[PDB]
Amino acid sequence: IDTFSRTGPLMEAASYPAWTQQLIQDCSESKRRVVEHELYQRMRDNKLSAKVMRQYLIGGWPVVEQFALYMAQNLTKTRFARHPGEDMARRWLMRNIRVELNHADYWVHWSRAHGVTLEDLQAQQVPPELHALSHWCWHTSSADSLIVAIAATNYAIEGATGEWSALVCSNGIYAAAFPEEDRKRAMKWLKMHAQYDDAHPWEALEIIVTLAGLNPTKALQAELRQAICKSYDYMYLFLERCMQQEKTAVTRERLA
Amino acid sequence: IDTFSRTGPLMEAASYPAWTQQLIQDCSESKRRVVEHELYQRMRDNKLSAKVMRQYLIGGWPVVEQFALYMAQNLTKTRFARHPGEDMARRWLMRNIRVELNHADYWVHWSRAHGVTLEDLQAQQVPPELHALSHWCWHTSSADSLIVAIAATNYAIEGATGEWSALVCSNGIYAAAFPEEDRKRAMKWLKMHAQYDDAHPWEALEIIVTLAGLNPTKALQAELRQAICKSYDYMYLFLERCMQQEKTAVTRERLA
Ligand SMILES: [Fe+3]
Ligand SMILES: [Fe+3]
Repeated sequence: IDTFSRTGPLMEAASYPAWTQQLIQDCSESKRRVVEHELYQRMRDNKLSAKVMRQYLIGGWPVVEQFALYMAQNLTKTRFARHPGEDMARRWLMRNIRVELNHADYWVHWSRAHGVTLEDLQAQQVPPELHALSHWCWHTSSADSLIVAIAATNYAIEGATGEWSALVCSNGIYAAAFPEEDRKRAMKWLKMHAQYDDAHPWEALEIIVTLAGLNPTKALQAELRQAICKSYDYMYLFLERCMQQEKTAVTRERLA
Repeated sequence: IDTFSRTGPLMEAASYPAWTQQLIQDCSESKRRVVEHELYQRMRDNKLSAKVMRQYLIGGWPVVEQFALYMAQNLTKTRFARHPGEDMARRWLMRNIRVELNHADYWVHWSRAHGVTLEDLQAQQVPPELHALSHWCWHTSSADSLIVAIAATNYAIEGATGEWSALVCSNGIYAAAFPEEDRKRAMKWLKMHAQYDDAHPWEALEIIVTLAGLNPTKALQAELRQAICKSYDYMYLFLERCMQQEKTAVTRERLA
């Protein structure tokens, strides 16, 4: 039968099959170097240059803006009661498209708190390293099977985002640095992803496991692993590019 | 500027521009012959043959099943803050995809109350006249602009469905004919579309008007009119085919 039904708690890796725990293990270094990135330890501490913060906010906009579109494209692949896990996916995507309703507006507000306008977001004047993640996300959402594109997006990106957003919010410095009257509106995107988002990536994982079952082929497993690590590696490419600019910007001002 | 902002109540035609009132007028006969169809006056009265009810339920399944997919495909066309009406559309589609969450399950339950199984729904053994509407809906959702495909679906179909569902429920006969213990579950799809759905088609219309503005080209107007009437005409083709079978089925039993 090969059919998966979770018994243990949603949030624990041990509630899933061995192949799923292996997938988590094989992806863990790719994830760690994003979710512990120096860029985020700096952001947490209010250290980032104006130039880099602006690049970060412009750069990350398209994935945010397009996020419910990735989901829409995956929902479009589904057919009612056709395969195990496919109904769960369809329902989940229908619920979670709505959960994204205001998230783009919250990014616009975060951005504005750093002097980045809607016009600047739309203009997308940032280096190409910063756009690669959105292109990959559209590509897999458009062309890959649902299970792979959900893994790339709702598992990989959302999971990483919950963790880096929490790191940014973890010691109160970044938030206290905003004036009080501006803070709630500026911090809203981060608080929504740092606090409220815990179960989401695990719900996506459970769907992916239900789709794949207890014994997926090695090839399917490799496809999931590669798609997940692609998402993490594009986040890492974006962060590395930002830090190279940070190092330049800060150096110029030390020497001046 | 050409920009539309509604002042009057949502539900009244007079709250919209002249071209929109004209569009309603030009489509009204196409709509009437669906929403007043003899098939529905019969269904209201519990008159339909078993054969036709079964064809109706199998036949109407794909549009129901696929409905949130049509919306998904239109959401995929949208871009944030790019054109007047486009944000309204994006938000609306994000909210309304969730509203459809259980509607397919409710159709499956309605169907089962008439002895039609999930297997029968999936098998789609009905005449080709009954499938044309789903093909058109996918086609416009896949290939036409958002404004046209929303008009074809969320305006035309949902509006017609609110009215025919209300006619079916309007005198209590159809519902009282179900045994009491089965009735709630059997009637749920109909009650959700006959009662709760009033504002939806008018919300879709308002979006379409905001997108088109106060002065759309004649060509855009004709495109909307043709797409709306295509949806109504495919509903009519489906109903006419059902009634031809009804007339045969009932005649055979009168003569026997
Ligand atoms: Fe979000
Ligand atoms: Fe519905």
